[PDB]
Amino acid sequence: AAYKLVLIRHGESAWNLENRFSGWYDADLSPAGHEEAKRGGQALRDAGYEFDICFTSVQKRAIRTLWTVLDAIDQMWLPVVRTWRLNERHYGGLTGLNKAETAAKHGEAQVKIWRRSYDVPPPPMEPDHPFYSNISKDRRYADLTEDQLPSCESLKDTIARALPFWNEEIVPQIKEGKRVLIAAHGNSLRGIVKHLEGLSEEAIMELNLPTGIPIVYELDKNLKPIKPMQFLGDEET
Amino acid sequence: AYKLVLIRHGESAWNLENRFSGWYDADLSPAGHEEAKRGGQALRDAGYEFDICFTSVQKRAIRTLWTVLDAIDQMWLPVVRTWRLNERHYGGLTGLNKAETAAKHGEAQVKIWRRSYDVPPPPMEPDHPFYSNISKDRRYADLTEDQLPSCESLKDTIARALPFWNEEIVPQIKEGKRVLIAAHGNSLRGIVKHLEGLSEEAIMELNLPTGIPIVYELDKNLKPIKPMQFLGD
Ligand SMILES: O=C(O)c1cc(-c2ccc(Cl)cc2)cc(NS(=O)(=O)c2ccc(-c3ccccc3)cc2)c1C(=O)O
Ligand SMILES: O=C(O)c1cc(-c2ccc(Cl)cc2)cc(NS(=O)(=O)c2ccc(-c3ccccc3)cc2)c1C(=O)O
Ligand SMILES: [Cl-]
Repeated sequence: AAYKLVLIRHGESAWNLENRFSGWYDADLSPAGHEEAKRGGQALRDAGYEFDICFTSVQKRAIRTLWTVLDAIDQMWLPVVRTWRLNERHYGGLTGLNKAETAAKHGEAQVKIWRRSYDVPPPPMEPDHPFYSNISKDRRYADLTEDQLPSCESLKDTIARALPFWNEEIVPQIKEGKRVLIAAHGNSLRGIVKHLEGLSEEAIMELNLPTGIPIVYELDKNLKPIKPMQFLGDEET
Repeated sequence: AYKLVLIRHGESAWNLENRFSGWYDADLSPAGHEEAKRGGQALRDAGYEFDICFTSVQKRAIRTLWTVLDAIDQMWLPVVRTWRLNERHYGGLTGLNKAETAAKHGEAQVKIWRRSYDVPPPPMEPDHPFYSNISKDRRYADLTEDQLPSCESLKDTIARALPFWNEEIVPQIKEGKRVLIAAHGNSLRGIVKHLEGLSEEAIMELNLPTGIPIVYELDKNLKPIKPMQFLGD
């Protein structure tokens, strides 16, 4: 096909091990998540993949995944572009809570609604939230407008602020012939995949992208996939 | 009072820093990596914050930057890579140790190259083991036939570093952006020479330390207001 696009979802983070909602909280990779990134990079290296430009979020679990991949494929020299628009979904007031704390505070019914809903956000992260200054006052978001800095996000909100970056910054690079690598997060990558495949809300909500595994798209000149997404890695994985 | 920080990478693999590593893309040794860790160490102890980072396209400088960004929890900063901050290109000498260099070219000529601002070493030719490795490397494929060196005098190195400083770095400093530069001995020499208005003799005697943050305080004209300071103990 005319173009080739590679996606990679970061692996396990330190807060995944505590089953805590991270969202915009800047949790690092766990040792196992770092090893996942190494295996994905090895897979790209074995398959001879070459890139011209890389995009990632401003969160270290995705950035470190990208670094590890670039090291594995000996392409540390590539230009890298970081954007808040590829950040993980913002989980609002759930940020920092674990599974038990979330169920205890909100109840089965409410949490079920948040799980399955496309456009119902979780509660807002208010100024007295333990992570409010950690996230909302981080200087990396200093340049965001008031309406851009979320206090919480539904999946629809996340996709809505990721796709502008796709359309305005990534698509031109692809049509320029650049081989793009995107290292990001489950829900921002969901945004890109929904756009690429024209998926419904129900379908995207059921899509669970594997972690640490290069996801390969073969795209025609209008960026329409010519075949299903392919996963890279030894036969078992 | 603008604040500018430079860091020179440390030791590279296989003793290549004592072997004219030049444009060969040598990685850091474990010890050079530890040096970068100590430098980032010191920058975080001092509470330094940056807004934009510049580095070469050589992995020993890039990995030094990565290690620093990791130590100071600023992995999210924008990073700009450019061949114009690469190490001096040592031409045919690249990869030779001092004894092999003297054996092949003679003590007299080597002393001349050592001392001269504007005399390059011999070019890297196809029989050199790094020739295709460097000159056909994809990362330089957009360079024009005049931009891609086969060899460089120190004059050449500084001449192709300063256009990047002037066109890309200076505007950032003038907007108040706090700049970090992770690069190499001779490309950093170019910057230090332009900053301090040093002579050719003086710049050839300047040996910047490795792995140690180098702090400049600049006025509204980007002239230093005091000598460079090192960060640590
Ligand atoms: O022992 C049972 O009777 C039982 C109980 C529950 C249950 C009990 C109390 C609460 Cl507060 C929430 C759920 C869940 C069960 N399994 S579940 O339906 O698939 C299911 C699993 C998980 C969640 C959930 C909700 C919010 C945060 C995280 C997880 C929701 C539903 C079973 C069961 O049948 O084993
Ligand atoms: O992987 C996932 O898709 C997942 C997502 C969420 C989540 C996501 C976003 C928000 Cl805003 C809030 C929550 C939470 C999760 N764990 S759970 O809270 O305990 C939990 C367990 C079971 C149910 C449920 C619902 C309806 C019918 C039967 C069972 C609901 C919740 C999980 C998960 O891993 O199962
Ligand atoms: Cl980077």
